[PDB]
Amino acid sequence: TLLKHKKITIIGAGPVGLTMARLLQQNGVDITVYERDKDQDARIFGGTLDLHRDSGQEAMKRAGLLQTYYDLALPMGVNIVDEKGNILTTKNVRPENRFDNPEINRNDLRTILLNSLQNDTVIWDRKLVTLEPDKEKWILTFEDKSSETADLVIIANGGMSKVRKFVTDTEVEETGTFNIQADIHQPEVNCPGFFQLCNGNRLMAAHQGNLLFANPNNNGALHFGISFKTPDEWKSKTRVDFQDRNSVVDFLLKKFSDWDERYKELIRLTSSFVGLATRIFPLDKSWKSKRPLPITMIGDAAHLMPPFAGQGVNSGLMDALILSDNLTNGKFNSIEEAIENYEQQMFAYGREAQAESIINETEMFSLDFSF
Ligand SMILES: Cc1cc2nc3c(=O)[nH]c(=O)nc-3n(C[C@H](O)[C@H](O)[C@H](O)COP(=O)(O)OP(=O)(O)OC[C@H]3O[C@@H](n4cnc5c(N)ncnc54)[C@H](O)[C@@H]3O)c2cc1C
Repeated sequence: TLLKHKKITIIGAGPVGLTMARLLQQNGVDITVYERDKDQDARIFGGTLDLHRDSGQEAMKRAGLLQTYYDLALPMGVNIVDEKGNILTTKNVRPENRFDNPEINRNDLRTILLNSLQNDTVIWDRKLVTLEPDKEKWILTFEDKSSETADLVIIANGGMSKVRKFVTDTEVEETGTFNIQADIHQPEVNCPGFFQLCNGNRLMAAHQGNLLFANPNNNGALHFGISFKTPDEWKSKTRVDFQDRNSVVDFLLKKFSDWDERYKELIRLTSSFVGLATRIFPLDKSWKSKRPLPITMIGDAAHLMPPFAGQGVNSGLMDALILSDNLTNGKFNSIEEAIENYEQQMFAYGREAQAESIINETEMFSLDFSF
């Protein structure tokens, strides 16, 4: 009854926003999702996601999508490999644990979520630019100069959201590490040396402060990421131009001088690199207790943190579960109280996850680290 005759708008059709949409809409709420991506066919760059039983999988179950997730997810082994290609540990998958946290492609996840929504729930090509309250409703203005209205706004548009003002003025901060990601499509053909070294398992390696993570089978592509402490020179002078492949390759081949040729080949064979400083949206300061209209935040928009904890999507999916529950479970007598309780709970597990992620980051990039 809280949401009677209420138009709810979710900003962002990432995993968290689509899951929030589903959890509300299945209860007959009036939901719209605004997504900047041009259309549903847009390729989502990055690695695979794994849903944990007590958070992400619980959200999928509550949404009716757990078996669909299992159908499309792949259980993956993991090898810890030294810089010379020697496997130090092979942690293959046990049929016992195949459903513990199988890896799902990000586009596959978006599709099962989209398929669970009514048609035309997501409005594509809508990059929200301004969000200001008018009367008792929010005014949403998009890059394409269109405008829309809503009674409640849930911000789920990622860690770099520019529309957080009415919730908090806290700013994103860099943590001191940097990540470079890329894909090699059809790796069996195009990087056979490294693909064979992976041996059908995810690969992790750490050397001289440089971490390499790779997944040889993300829907026909090998995805890899190289992470390190941000060079201090970058702080003032830019040394690597991430629009110039050859600039990136020259830097990485320098860093990877001591590594086996199969790793150097992987770098030489990548057509395009994506470089990003690790960031956090810290939960140190409380959010604003006075807001002009109902608004809150979920996912990375709420608690962006370094991904080396394996945290990330599962916290966001718990946000959607708790916020959706609060809004539909009859326990609260206003939207504001339902939101405030959600934020209370999220700050709790969010602060915990952020603290673990910073510890792990400090440990993983120390020169003594060994997995
Ligand atoms: C290098 C790296 C590796 C990671 N690895 C993992 C991992 O292994 N496991 C894990 O669980 N997590 C991982 N994470 C984190 C995980 O990807 C995020 O937690 C997760 O994607 C957050 O989902 P979200 O829906 O909050 O935001 P996002 O996935 O960022 O989705 C936000 C959506 O909003 C859209 N959007 C943005 N701005 C606007 C706008 N103005 N208007 C409209 N729409 C907009 C975006 O296009 C996008 O669709 C990793 C993160 C990084 C950076």
